[PDB]
Amino acid sequence: AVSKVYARSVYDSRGNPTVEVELTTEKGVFRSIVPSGASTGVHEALEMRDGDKSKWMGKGVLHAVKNVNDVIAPAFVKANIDVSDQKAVDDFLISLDGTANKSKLGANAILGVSLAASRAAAAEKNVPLYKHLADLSKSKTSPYVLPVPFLNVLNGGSHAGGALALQEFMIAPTGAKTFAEALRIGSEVYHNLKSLTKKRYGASAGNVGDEGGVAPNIQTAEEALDLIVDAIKAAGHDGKVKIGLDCASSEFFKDGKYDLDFKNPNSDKSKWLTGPQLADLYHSLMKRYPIVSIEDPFAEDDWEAWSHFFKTAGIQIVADDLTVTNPKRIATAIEKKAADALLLKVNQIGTLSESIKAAQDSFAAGWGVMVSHRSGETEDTFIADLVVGLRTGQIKTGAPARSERLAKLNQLLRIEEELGDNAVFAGENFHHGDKL
Amino acid sequence: AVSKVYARSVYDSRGNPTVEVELTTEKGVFRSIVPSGASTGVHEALEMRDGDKSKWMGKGVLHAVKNVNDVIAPAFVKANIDVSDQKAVDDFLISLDGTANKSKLGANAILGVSLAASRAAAAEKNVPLYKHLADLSKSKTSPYVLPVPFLNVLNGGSHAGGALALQEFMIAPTGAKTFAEALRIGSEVYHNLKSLTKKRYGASAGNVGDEGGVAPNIQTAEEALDLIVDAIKAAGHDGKVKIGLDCASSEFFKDGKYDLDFKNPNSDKSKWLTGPQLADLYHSLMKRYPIVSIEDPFAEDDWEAWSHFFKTAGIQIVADDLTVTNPKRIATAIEKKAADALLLKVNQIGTLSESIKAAQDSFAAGWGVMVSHRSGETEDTFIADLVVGLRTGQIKTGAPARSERLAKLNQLLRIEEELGDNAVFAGENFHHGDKL
Ligand SMILES: [Zn+2]
Ligand SMILES: [Zn+2]
Repeated sequence: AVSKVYARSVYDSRGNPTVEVELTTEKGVFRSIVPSGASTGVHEALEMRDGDKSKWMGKGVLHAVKNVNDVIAPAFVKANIDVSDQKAVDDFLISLDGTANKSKLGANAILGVSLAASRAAAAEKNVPLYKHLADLSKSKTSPYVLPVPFLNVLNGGSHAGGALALQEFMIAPTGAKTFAEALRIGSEVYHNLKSLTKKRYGASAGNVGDEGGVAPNIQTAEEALDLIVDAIKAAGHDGKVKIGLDCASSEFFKDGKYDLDFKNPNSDKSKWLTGPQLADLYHSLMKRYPIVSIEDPFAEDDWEAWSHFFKTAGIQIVADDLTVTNPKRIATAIEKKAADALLLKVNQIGTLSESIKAAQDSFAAGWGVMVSHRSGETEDTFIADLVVGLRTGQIKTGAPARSERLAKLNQLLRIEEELGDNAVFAGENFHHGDKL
Repeated sequence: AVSKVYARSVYDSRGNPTVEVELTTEKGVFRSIVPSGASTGVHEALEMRDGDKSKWMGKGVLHAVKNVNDVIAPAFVKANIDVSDQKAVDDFLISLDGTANKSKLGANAILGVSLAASRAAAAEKNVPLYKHLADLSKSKTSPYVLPVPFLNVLNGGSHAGGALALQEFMIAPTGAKTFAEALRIGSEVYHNLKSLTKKRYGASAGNVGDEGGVAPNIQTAEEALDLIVDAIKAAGHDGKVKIGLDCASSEFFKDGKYDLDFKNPNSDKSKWLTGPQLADLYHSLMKRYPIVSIEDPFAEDDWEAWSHFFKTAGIQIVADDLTVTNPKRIATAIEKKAADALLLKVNQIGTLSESIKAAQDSFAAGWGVMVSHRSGETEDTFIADLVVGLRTGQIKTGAPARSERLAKLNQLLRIEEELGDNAVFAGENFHHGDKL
């Protein structure tokens, strides 16, 4: 049984505080580290920030730490809950909170305990975490599916100077035969990308953003896409590597229109595009480049632009700001046929049970699921076991640079090695990895 | 006893392959991950790289992995060595290699096994790794000393565009009272530094180098030092935070002279400085800024410039490229009075025993020891327990950004919490933390 629950403050990949939870059982101490999330959030679970400008720039998690230590811990020990019954753990946490967006205790305090329990349940059951996570989600286990990693290589929009409004350019080595191969291939494209970048834009152009990709001063989408196609080519992996985009269009949505030069800041309003004109630009890009996935193509409440686009897209369309891992939000997206893949961010909903529940509903509607990292990550490898337990066949966990990213990619290499012949690489079937 | 030894290839913070070793005993599986090192090296232990340009850009470690699996493992199991006898483990590894620079098996293959053993010895002894490492080095344990972190915030030289020839600017919160405080303070200076940088040099200026600091296009040392003094000021930590430099002067040493504008590339040769003129520029800097440590002020074989400088420096002088963690090199440095602190890079010598031996000799000569990270780090936290076991009172493990860096800083926070009153923060006595 659980004899102790403790929380301490530690730091995320950006140097901002985050919550670390330690759970003690008769089998040892189990720990989890929460990724940074939102402290203000409609439709999303809110993490709790101290807000004291005189400490950590107002990003402490001292309260959140107190909620775990002074509130949950005492209650949790007394409840004497079976960690194996994940739903029981989560229903307990939720009831303790009593808010819909975990704003009383904080999503950060709750998640930390929710993930540590699953670690402790695995230990107790004597199986690898991915296997316990597969038990919980009632996923097929013969074979297990290793996912295609969607590696961030280049960033624009709010994460770069230059005129480029699209936010993230990813490469996906769908052509590989094992996870180890896709990771090698992906790292070689990445390294060629850096060489080219430093050569065409300067030494500075070689530094990395929060997730590990470059941020040269780029003017257009073609410009960026051309750079990546050169890097794929230069690495000799043409045909084996596809492109993924994250438009994060909520960022340049203004007055019912889309401003492709939003950094302008004298943006010719005559050039803003309507949903349909935007869909024509994506169609163009899609014809010239090997794009297989497009995330957040339209704004988070622009329902009709999604539906319209969806009808003729023909590639995977990922909902991220549109669904913010919110089931009420997912059901609507499903009903409106706005997309066919969900970006899953466990800390956006706050509990393991609700995160598994959100993927199950997506799967039932024929949607694929892309498990995802946060901007402010940690050394914790939880999402690697989660992607395999869920059998989604696709993960977005950054570039092949910075260990908060590589920790997860390194964990996928171990799992693959351990499964032997009981594992298959999703490949070209990343979309529907669950039905493989 | 040791029943198994396995190695697998995994990735470092830069996306380049590295060796991971797993050691099995009756107490479980113990793992270590080696930082990337040198494959070509005079005076240093050489790690082994596959060199096959068609895979990982010729940086595979497949051979190194084979050396562990096919060569050491079989021999190691049969030798039936006590992991508690660290010297016995290391003498065994070394004898198996039979070269002076571990060029037959590779420093990367050997270190991986050398560090995993110490993990397994701790387990067996039932103590925290730092405590086992203190037992091995015959270090004082009452109290334990937590170190002042020398955080990289800004880089120049070969790591940046601009004319600035000095390579690394560090902040050291010697004024803090606990490790947790120094880390908070340090992160707040860092974050202010980023805000200022992005404001004065542009959004791009905000991206990070391999270690987590910024790399704006800076022209002079005063320029950079002025920026940091503003960030300290803006964070409100004036007086509590000091500056550390890493000149990496081997990089602009040419024709017996120092070229401060080596990126020139029309460097006015009339402006190159002799050792003594260079010492006058450092003296200047030292008078205007709160500099408490200077690493590699003169070139790696410029013996007389070191001695001369040393005589009137009055602050800590760190040997890094001068000693390359080589004891023959350290003895000479000691005898010539070229410096009074050693940068310790375990993978530069290849074994735990030799790394402890190199620190012990430094200490005996009255030198301080700065435990250090590599450019290509991992999620492994070994150097955090090492810095505490050695009682050095100072560590250089990057900026408070990128988890290959924060993993170590996060590990120091846990150790501090666990020691309670049995721990002291080195503070202003970082230099001689060992004699505290
Ligand atoms: Zn997104
Ligand atoms: Zn150095």
